[PDB]
Amino acid sequence: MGRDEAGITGTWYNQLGSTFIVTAGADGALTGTYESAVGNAESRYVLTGRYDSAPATDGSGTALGWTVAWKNNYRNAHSATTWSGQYVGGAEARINTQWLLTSGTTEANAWKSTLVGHDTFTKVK
Amino acid sequence: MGRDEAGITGTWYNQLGSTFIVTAGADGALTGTYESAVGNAESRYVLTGRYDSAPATDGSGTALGWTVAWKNNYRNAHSATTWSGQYVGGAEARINTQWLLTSGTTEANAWKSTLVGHDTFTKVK
Amino acid sequence: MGRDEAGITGTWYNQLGSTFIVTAGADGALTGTYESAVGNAESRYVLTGRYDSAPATDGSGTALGWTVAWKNNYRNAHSATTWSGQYVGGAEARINTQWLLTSGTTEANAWKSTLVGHDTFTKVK
Amino acid sequence: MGRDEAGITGTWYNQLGSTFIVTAGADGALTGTYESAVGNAESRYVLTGRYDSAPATDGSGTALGWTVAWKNNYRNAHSATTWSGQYVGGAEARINTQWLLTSGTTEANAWKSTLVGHDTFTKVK
Ligand SMILES: O=C(CCCC[C@@H]1SC[C@@H]2NC(=O)N[C@@H]21)NCCCN(CCc1ccccn1)CCc1ccccn1
Ligand SMILES: O=C(CCCC[C@@H]1SC[C@@H]2NC(=O)N[C@@H]21)NCCCN(CCc1ccccn1)CCc1ccccn1
Ligand SMILES: O=C(CCCC[C@@H]1SC[C@@H]2NC(=O)N[C@@H]21)NCCCN(CCc1ccccn1)CCc1ccccn1
Ligand SMILES: O=C(CCCC[C@@H]1SC[C@@H]2NC(=O)N[C@@H]21)NCCCN(CCc1ccccn1)CCc1ccccn1
Ligand SMILES: [Cu+2]
Ligand SMILES: [Cu+2]
Ligand SMILES: [Cu+2]
Ligand SMILES: [Cu+2]
Ligand SMILES: [Cu+2]
Ligand SMILES: [Cu+2]
Ligand SMILES: [Cu+2]
Ligand SMILES: [Cu+2]
Repeated sequence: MGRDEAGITGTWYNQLGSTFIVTAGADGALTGTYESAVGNAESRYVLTGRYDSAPATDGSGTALGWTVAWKNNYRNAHSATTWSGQYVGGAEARINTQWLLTSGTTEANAWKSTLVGHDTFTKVK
Repeated sequence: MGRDEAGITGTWYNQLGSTFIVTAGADGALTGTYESAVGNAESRYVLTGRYDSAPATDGSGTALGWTVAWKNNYRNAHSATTWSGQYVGGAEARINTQWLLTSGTTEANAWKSTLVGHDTFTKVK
Repeated sequence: MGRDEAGITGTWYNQLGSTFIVTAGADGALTGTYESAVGNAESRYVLTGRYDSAPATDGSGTALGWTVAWKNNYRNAHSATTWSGQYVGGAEARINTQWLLTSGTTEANAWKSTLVGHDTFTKVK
Repeated sequence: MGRDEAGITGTWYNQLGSTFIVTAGADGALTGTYESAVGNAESRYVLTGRYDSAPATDGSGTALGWTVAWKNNYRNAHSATTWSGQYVGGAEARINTQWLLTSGTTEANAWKSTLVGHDTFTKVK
């Protein structure tokens, strides 16, 4: 199994009130659903990603990332967000991320296609 | 099937000489392998992502993203890259991306954990 | 004078323990010094930037940005950081930023030239 | 004088057709005007920044950054862009940048306050 397979698997909440439900596979797979508290989004969206299943043992975090395309049976916001970050274990486990949200645009509007931000996920709240 | 399922599926090359091999699913899934021409990487790595399988019909691109965790049977660079961008069809199809590469770090080094960059993928070269 | 000229001018501290000393001009100028608690840096470095001297009056923040080139009389880290963000007034005034740190590189290493991160500045601590 | 003071000073054009007019000071100062071909912008805006006035001599680029607040006598877009990048000399001199465009927002909209992108500047076109 992945070193932090058990630590990552479960339900996570970020500072916006969004909910990230993920299962970590022994190989490095991440699968689950994402529910955003903000934006052009309703209910759950499929997510898939990857994590380092054998991280360093020197106190470093565990690198990971995942993607949501903002289309489900209710809405399509013609956009995708990728979160890139690291999982930090301990009494107050966290996933610290930065993210890129690209919207499909015309070529004329490509310069304003991508938002950047940062989300911190915790196991409570 | 996804509107650009056929357009996205296949082999892609970026400006660094890296190779991105992907299969787009009818639902929005992306699966494949990534081979980086630079960095602490050798051979192919698993990737997984998502794309908008029903994009706008007004000339906008198709939003997508995917993740590579840089661990395979040869190396582990304790890091993950996510690419966020859009697919643009036509005679010269392109996937235009920006990316975030997060390395697992100690808490003291978290401020320098994440590189940002941009890759353009084409079907030739 | 700028609407938040008085609110921005002064000494600010971020979550790393760095110190940002700035004077806002009536026109939109920002001038001052930056002292980083981390990285290849010692003592104060010149900074210069710009802010919106007539922001919206609807409760929106005040957009601003500034640059430090990491050369002073003690060290040269061959790099520059730009912070882009917004000033938020009130009892707990804050400057919320994201930043890009580019190092001079060879062309072969340009893909790993730029770190991205986020700093929050407060008037205390 | 700065090692690339003469190389940086002058008029630069990016891929959008915007015009960047800058003077590099011997100390590391950058001053000038920016005219954007896209967005909520008309005519010239003040810019100020910093560059490494004594870069490495090993073939590395020269790190630099600058800021524009998008207010002038014609318009105010309540936003600021910072470009962070490096100057590369030679027959085809370039300034390769990534940028962050933050708009003043309410706290509820802060998650969508910042665009990210990349501009390449050349001395022709
Ligand atoms: O909301 C979405 C899907 C939801 C995205 C939620 C984000 S993921 C990062 C973060 N962490 C989180 O938990 N939740 C947020 N996708 C289109 C994102 C359109 N713009 C902004 C929102 C909006 C809502 C309605 C109408 C127009 N926009 C993108 C910014 C932009 C740039 C240029 C022109 C227009 N818009
Ligand atoms: O190379 C990797 C895996 C390969 C990543 C390849 C990138 S994906 C984005 C881009 N598009 C592409 O096709 N290919 C590149 N992951 C660790 C990335 C360590 N640093 C830089 C490289 C390195 C190689 C050897 C020793 C040290 N580093 C990250 C930057 C950093 C910050 C602070 C301290 C140290 N390093
Ligand atoms: O430290 C600096 C100057 C200090 C920068 C301080 C940052 S500004 C953003 C943040 N907010 C803050 O208050 N403080 C920090 N500039 C070179 C930054 C070299 N790398 C990482 C540090 C380092 C220290 C010693 C030896 C090597 N690196 C950049 C990452 C990288 C990528 C690839 C290869 C190598 N390094
Ligand atoms: O245009 C501006 C000023 C011009 C900025 C020009 C950019 S600098 C980076 C790049 N290189 C360049 O040479 N030129 C461009 N500042 C507000 C930028 C508002 N949004 C997008 C544009 C817009 C125009 C009219 C009405 C609404 N927007 C920001 C994206 C966003 C996110 C969420 C909600 C709404 N908008
Ligand atoms: Cu190891
Ligand atoms: Cu806008
Ligand atoms: Cu639609
Ligand atoms: Cu370094
Ligand atoms: Cu206004
Ligand atoms: Cu490295
Ligand atoms: Cu040197
Ligand atoms: Cu929008």
